[PDB]
This record gives sequence, structure tokens and C-alpha cells, in this order.
Amino acid sequence: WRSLSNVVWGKDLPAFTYAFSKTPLVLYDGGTTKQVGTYNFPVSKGMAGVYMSLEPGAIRELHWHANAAEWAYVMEGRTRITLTSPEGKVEIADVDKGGLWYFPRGWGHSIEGIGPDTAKFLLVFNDGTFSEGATFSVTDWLSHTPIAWVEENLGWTAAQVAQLPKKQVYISSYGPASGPLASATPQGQTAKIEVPHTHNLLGQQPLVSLGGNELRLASAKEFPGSFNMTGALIHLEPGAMRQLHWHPNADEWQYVLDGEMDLTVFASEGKASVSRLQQGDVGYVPKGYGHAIRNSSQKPLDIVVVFNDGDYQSIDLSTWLASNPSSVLGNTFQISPELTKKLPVQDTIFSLPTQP
Amino acid sequence: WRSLSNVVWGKDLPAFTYAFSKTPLVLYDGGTTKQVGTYNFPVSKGMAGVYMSLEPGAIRELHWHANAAEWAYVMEGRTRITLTSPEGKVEIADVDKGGLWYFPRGWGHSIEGIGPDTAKFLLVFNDGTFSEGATFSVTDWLSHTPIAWVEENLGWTAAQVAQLPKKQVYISSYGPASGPLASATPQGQTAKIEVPHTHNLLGQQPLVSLGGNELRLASAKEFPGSFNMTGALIHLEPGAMRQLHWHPNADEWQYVLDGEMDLTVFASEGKASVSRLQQGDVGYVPKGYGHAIRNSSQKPLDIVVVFNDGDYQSIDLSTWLASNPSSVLGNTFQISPELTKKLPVQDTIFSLPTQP
Amino acid sequence: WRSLSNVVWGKDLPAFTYAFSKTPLVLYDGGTTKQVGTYNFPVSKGMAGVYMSLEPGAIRELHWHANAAEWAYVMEGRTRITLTSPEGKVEIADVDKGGLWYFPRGWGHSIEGIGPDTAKFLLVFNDGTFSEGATFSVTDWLSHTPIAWVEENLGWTAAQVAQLPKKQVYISSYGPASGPLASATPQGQTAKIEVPHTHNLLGQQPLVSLGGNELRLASAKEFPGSFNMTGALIHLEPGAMRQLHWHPNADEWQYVLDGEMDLTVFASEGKASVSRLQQGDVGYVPKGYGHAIRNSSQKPLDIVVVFNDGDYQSIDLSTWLASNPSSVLGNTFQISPELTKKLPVQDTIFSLPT
Ligand code: NI
Ligand code: NI
Ligand code: NI
Ligand code: NI
Ligand code: NI
Ligand code: NI
Repeated sequence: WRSLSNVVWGKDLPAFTYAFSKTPLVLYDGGTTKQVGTYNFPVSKGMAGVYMSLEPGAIRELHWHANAAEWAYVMEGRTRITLTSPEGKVEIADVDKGGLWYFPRGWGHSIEGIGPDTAKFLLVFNDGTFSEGATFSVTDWLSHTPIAWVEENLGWTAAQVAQLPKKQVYISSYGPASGPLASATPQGQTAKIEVPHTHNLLGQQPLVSLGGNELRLASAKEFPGSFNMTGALIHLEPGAMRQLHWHPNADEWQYVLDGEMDLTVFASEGKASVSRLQQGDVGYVPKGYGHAIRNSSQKPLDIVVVFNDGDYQSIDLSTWLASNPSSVLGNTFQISPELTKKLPVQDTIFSLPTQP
Repeated sequence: WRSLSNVVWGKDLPAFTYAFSKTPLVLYDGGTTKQVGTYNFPVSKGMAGVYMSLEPGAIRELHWHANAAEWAYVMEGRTRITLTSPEGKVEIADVDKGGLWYFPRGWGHSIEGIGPDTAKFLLVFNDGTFSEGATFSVTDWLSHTPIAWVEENLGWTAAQVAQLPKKQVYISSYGPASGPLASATPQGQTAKIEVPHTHNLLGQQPLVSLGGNELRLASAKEFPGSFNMTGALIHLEPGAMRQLHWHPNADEWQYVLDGEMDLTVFASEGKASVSRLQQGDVGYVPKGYGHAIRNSSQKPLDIVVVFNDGDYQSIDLSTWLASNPSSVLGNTFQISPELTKKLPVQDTIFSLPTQP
Repeated sequence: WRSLSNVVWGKDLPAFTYAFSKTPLVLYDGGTTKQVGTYNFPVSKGMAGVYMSLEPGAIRELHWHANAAEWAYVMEGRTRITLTSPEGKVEIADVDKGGLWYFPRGWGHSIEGIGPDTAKFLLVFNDGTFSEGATFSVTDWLSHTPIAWVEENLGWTAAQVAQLPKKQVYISSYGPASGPLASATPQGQTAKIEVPHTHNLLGQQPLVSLGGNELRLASAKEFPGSFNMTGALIHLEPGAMRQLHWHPNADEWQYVLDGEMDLTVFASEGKASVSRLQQGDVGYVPKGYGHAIRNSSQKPLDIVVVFNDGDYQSIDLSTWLASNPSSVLGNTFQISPELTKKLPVQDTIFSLPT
């Protein structure tokens, strides 16, 4: 990738991509997981990412984490979530392929794979240090509380408390697998959360469409329950680009759903990087850094990108240059008036291949 | 206190209690004080606590501290406060036993003991590094300003300025003791603060009551002047329990007003603690940590707890488990369907010992 | 300067002033600049300051910086700015002597000197680590992107892209100089920003005026586009002072426009400083520290001060003492009832030489 400056790509910069596709899975009874955050991907301060799979009837047990909100995208299969708020209200809902959930920091929750095959999903947390090994587990909790107090709290005998787990379960396939949603009723009378905390992203109409390239955007305008986090699906045809831009207000976390992705990141001070991501790899663009995404392959590319702000803000280079008068542009770029007039006058968000 | 995990209580964790009852008082002319913060209680990052007493006519001099808001609970006696805002408005008020004040960050204030008894009160600051040795004193200020500028600022002669203190006074019993509230008028025409910054907590009816156990809560709903701090009084009868819960949004600072308190703290990653607090000792539960409080004694227990958020948010274990369906609970806890149905179906906030 | 305590001025404290007047300029083709922030002025954590000049037709190139909002005061001459928001709207405006601009964090912008004279202005950033060497330059950007992707994004050939700069331009005099404002139209159809992000500070009537001493204040009340920063102009006559006060909510950054300024700063724990600032020097008062400013010279003093909050909050000593009853004051200061009654009963903001 030649540049006008002949910059040494990546020099004096952290990695902006991580080979998450090669990270080994941790295996549980009915599920798998792996994660990427500042502990293995130092640039990724604003968000951490978790891959999880759950077989039918496998549950990610009831837990909470007050250090991070949890935004999710279901890649394959079907899940059911439960979510309990400090007002004592509950949301119990199916989330299918292409759907989202958002669990506010510290609200209690569970996730179950409901089949018929493997559920596979991404979890993105708005704390880059988040680790799935550091969540607050209800089974860990009750096995790390004095037995006599658990007895009193539950109205249970010692012999009943002795039947509870002795350590953090994390993922269970003990069972039973949950049944139809209409029968998934709280054991005790519980009012229902009314603001939706699940959402259908893949089923949205594209916010932007150009020559088969598509952007589907779920910010707080589309999904207000996710009040401080935004997600988008980008589909790029062979040769096409998401145009050069930056985000004034948010970091950007990226996962390649399928295909092969090229990312370039401009970091100021004459420093920049370019790298290729395979399916299942991760990218991270710090707030304010200039960047673009290109499909340099002969096959389609699909990515999910996540922002740690509920308001999607992008300034495209094309918009920026179109907004300025000729004199400012010619003086800035030190170019002829003739060439100045050929700078962008409109922003199409994507760029179609121009190479004949 | 046996547990299902046989966890070594306190292993790999900071102390969550501090033997504040044994901290020596610092003695002033008509007052005493002592304090606990990150400097001696490392876990206590969000809040620091100060004990202070003032004899009749003793004043904690005019001072300010822009690094911390100041929330107070008067344990004994009567105080008079003054509070001056950047709007140039003043609040002059009596605060008696069971009452609160809240001084916003950086607003100027004073506190006087009003007789015939000694005033004793707790001050909780929303910065764990706060120290009473590091406040901005008006007598320190004027003795550390060029004399010629103090003369000009006050319209005073050298001989008048020479009568001012040469250093921080801190606490003074020079006099005069203040008279009745209705005669405590500003020396110059000063508009009055209209939003109350004092409040009666002890005189509230309980928010929650069960079997003699009581919770009185002053959040910003009850006391909007204290916009980002909340306090509560908890009364526990012998053998009774404040149920297992966590706070999604706030740290919890605790002081034992009377009795003996048992506290358990669950910190995730299979780590937990349990300890006993005597009267005048202090506890601290970091945001999100699971906790419960038990009176294991034969005498009543009374505590004050303070949160560094104005919205009280608690998720009780009972609420959480009641909100979930049987399958999720049986799978998580790996227990029989019979036992699953005996999990909580309602939240009574407190739990009671075995009854006749 | 004697004090009641005989405090050693400056003992155990950082510098609260910086000899910015002596900082050397960095020279560009058509402009100059220098800066002061935590890297050379350690106390200055909340704000950094930049001096910049632009010759007629010289431009500070299109750039952005998402780490800092940019507040400006034009000291001499005339500028033209452009400002582009994430809504895809643009503001193109003239800012002359005494005027302000505020560029929100990460919004794209440019600044051009409009002739016939040199434009000289101050930029204050709400991040004390801000450096003009660390901005995101559009010419740096396009020279540090794969050429094939620039071709695609612009619809240009390799030979067209090859005419672009090979590195960060920073300041350019290549031209052309811009024409009249009414002719400075976006190359492509662009909606206009409607909330003003420029403002006339020097032209305001004083918020406070006493004996020739004046304070002009542009907080978010006067200039709502500058939503989280405030600027003020203070004029002090010989012998006059801005009274003792503190700010509960903001740090204060100061620049001496002309004259000679005395600053005192009280830092608690029996520590305080007093320093004299020359024209072009800089002061910084941390949030909550007590302070006062005095003109101890025989000539006028004019300063600009900037706060990293959009709501100007000041508690003057006089207001505070006037708000309290006699008993509280006499007990605090350990003075006679007679002297207690002579403490302040009103706040005139400035104090006059006796
Ligand atoms: Ni979770
Ligand atoms: Ni982006
Ligand atoms: Ni105080
Ligand atoms: Ni609690
Ligand atoms: Ni700038
Ligand atoms: Ni000031």
C-alpha cells in the first residue's frame, strides 16, 4: 500500500487489529467463550469484546457486572435473555440472529441458548478492561456467604442450602432447558420492564445504501434502551470502501462477521497503519482517529461495529471538503484552482470501485 | 461462619471495615475530630468520613473545599450551619439530632455547636482522599494574602488588619456564642437560599418496616438539595438481617451508631469477607459488591449508611430470583425442580430469625 | 509584600505563572506560534494556551482535535474561520479584534488571516496537554492513507492524487487569499450552522464597572455555543484590584494583554504565592484556590481569563463575610464586636486604592 508520505505503516503506533480468530476458546458444559480487551489488545481502552456460544439448554448463569454495560449482537441461532432492574422489573425475551440486547451496568441478567442448533453471539462492554472471569455470579455469591445467613435469607434449612453449588457455575447445562417464551413466567409476581432492551438490527432497512453497499445503524434514536452505546452492520461489495471519516465523540470496536477487511487508521503526527482482518478478527479505532474500511477481496464483506456513545457522530472527509470554499481548499492542499474544483461536493458514505 | 465453598474469609481482599472506634481524637478548643479515608482505609475510594464534636459556642470556622461535597448526620445535640452559594445567597439553619445537611462542593460554610449539650456529628465527603487538614480556611486565607491587599479589599487600616489571626483557626471558642436563630441575620443584605440544604432523616417514617426492623431513606427524592448523595438509617432487631443485595450505581459507606454489626461482602472471583463492627466502627462496600448485614447480638443495632449517588438503587437477591422462571433458576443453581420452586417469590428487604 | 503570617511566598507550591512572553516563536510560511501547557507549566492541568499569528492570506490548514475544545480571543487584526459539524453543517465567519470563536471537540476547522494587517490571536484548549504539534491535519491524513484508497474516495487518478501534499502542511501561504465573506461559499451544497460559534466579547457592555475598572464576561449565558468554557476581559486601573475570591467549579487560565499584573494565590495548608506578570505572560489558578489580582503599576492593566466551565461561579470574600452573622464572624476571626461590625456588608467585585 503506497502512500504519498512513504510512511512506515504501524511505526510508533499500537496495533489497531487483533487476530481474535486465532484466540483459543475456553470450553464449558454446553458453551464456549473467548475475549479481547486491554489485557491482550492494549489499544482497546474504551470497549472489550467477548465471543460466546451456547448449545440448546445451555445457560450463561445469572450474574451482574456494575463496571460495564453489555451490548450484544446475535450472529447465529437463537437466545433467550432475562434482565432485572433496580426497580424490581424484569424483561424476558427471545433474541434471534441479527438481534441485539443492552444490559445497563449492574443490572442482573442471564442468557440461554434455545436452539435448535448452536447460538453464537458477540458481547461488547463499555470498559476495555472487562473480563468474563470477573463477573459477579449468583452461584459464586451464595457459596461465598455464611450458610446460616443464606438459610435465613431464603427461609431454607441447612439441608436445602447444602444442595446449592459450591462455586461459580458460569455456564450450566444441568437443565431443564427453557420452553416456550409464553410459559417463561417469573416464579414470583414481577412487573415488566416497558422500555425495550432488545432490538432487531439486521431487520432494519438500511440507513444508507449505495450500489449494494449498506449501513444499518442502531443508535439511541433507533434503540433508546441502549442509551450510551451504538452498533452498526456494514456490508461492503468487492472493491468498495466506507469513506474516510472520524468520530468526534466515540471509540469504534469492530468484528469481521464474514469476508476479508482492510482497515487504515491515521493517528496524527505523521503516523498511520493499514492492516487486513480475517473473519472473526477485531479492530479498534480510538476516538478522533481518521479511518476508512475497504473490501479489497473478490467476495462480500460484513462487519459489525460498536461505539461507546448513544449518538452516532461521523465527519466524512467528503462532507468536510464539500463544506469549505475553494480558496480554503486550494490554500490548504497547495493545489491549482483547476484541481481544487474537483474535490468532493457531496458525501455518499460509501465509495464504489473506481479502478478500471 | 461456615460457607458452601469453605472460602478463606478476607483472603486476597482489602479490609472492608475499619476500627474507627479506636482512632484517637484530635483535640481543639471546644471541639474534637478524627477521620477515615483512603489514607488509612485503602478500599474507601469514593467517600471519606469525619467524626466531629462541638461544645456550646464552639465554631468550625468559615471554610470551603471544592474537592468534596459534605453530607452530615447529627448524632447528638444541636448545630447551627451557615452556607453561602456562588449566587451570593445564604442559608442559616439549625440542625438537630437526626438531621442532615449537604454543602455542595466549594460552597463556603461554618458549623456551630449550640448548647446546652455537646453536638456530635458525622461528615461524609464524596472524595475518599478528603482530609479536614486540607480545607480552605478564611483565617488562613487572610493571613496568607499581602496585608496591603487585605487593607484595600476590606477598606481597613494596618492597625485593623493586624487584629486578624496569623494562621488557620480551624475551631474557635473565642466567642460570642450565637443567639436564637431568628436573630442570626447576615451583617450585610443577603438574599436567602430557597432550596433546603438541611433535612430531618430520623423523623421520617420508615420507607420499609418488618418485624421491628426499619429503613429510613433520604435520597434526592426526599432531600433534593443533596442531589448526588443519599443517606439511610437502618435499625436491626436481634437475629435479623438486611437481605443480600448489591447497588449498581454507588459505593456504600457505613457507621455503627450503636450495637454490634456483622457485615459480609462478596467481591466476585470466589473472594468474600465477613467481619464484626463495634459501635463507632466503619464499613465500606464498593459499587456492585454483594453484601448483607446481620445483627447476631442480643441487643438492637442502628447504623447510618451513605451512598455517593442521589438515586438509591438496590437489587435484592430475593427480587432477582423471584423475577426469573423456574428453568433458568434450576439450571443456574443445578437443583431439583422441587427445590427450585422454594426459591424466593417476594422481597421483604429484611429477613427474620426463626419464630416461636 | 508583607503578610500577617510572614509566609514564604511560593514555598511548597508549583509556579502559578509562566514567562510566556519569553517563549520563542516557531516560524512558518505566513504565521508564527508558541504554546504553554503541562509540558512546560506543570500546574496548568485543565487548560493549555496557544499564541498564533497569521499574515494576510495565510491559513492554518483544515484540521481537527477530538481531545480538546478550542476557545479563541482575537487580539489584533481580522480572521476568517470555517467550522464543520457532525451534522454536516458549516459555519463560515469573520472574527475581528475582540471577537471569540469556540470549536467543539473534534469538529473540523480552519483559520485564515484577513488583510491588510497581521492577525494575532490566543487559543485556549480545555486539555492542559494539548499541543499544536498533535492536531489531526487533513494534508497529513491524505498523505498517510493508501494512494489507491485516496483515488477511490476522491474519484481521482494517481496523477491527480500525486499533486497533494506529501506531509502535514500546518500553515500555508500558497493561496489564493479568500475574498469577501459573501463570496466564501461551500464548494458543495452544505447547510449552515445556526447556533453561533463566534461572539463579540470586547464589544459587550461591562458586566461590572467600578471607578474605571471593568469586567466583560462571555459565559454560556452570553455565548451559548461555548457551552463548557467561559472567557472574560478584565481592565484594572492603577492601584485597583479584583477582590479576593474563589471559583467552586473551574480552573482559571490568564493572559496579560497589556500592562503589569500582580497575582496572589492561596492554596490552603498555610501555603500561598504572589507573582508579577508582564505583558504576554500567563497565569493559572486551580479550581477552588483563593486568589486576587492587583494593578500595582502606574499604567492600565488588561487581561483575558478563561475558565473550563460554561457557568461562571465566583464567591467573593466580601459576599461571604457579608452573608454571615456577627457572632460567626467574631468567633471565626477572634476579633472584638466593634471590629466585627466593620467587616464587609457589600461586594463591589473590584476594590479601589485608598
Ligand atoms: Ni453479562
Ligand atoms: Ni467509523
Ligand atoms: Ni466543611
Ligand atoms: Ni447496601
Ligand atoms: Ni484547532
Ligand atoms: Ni478568578
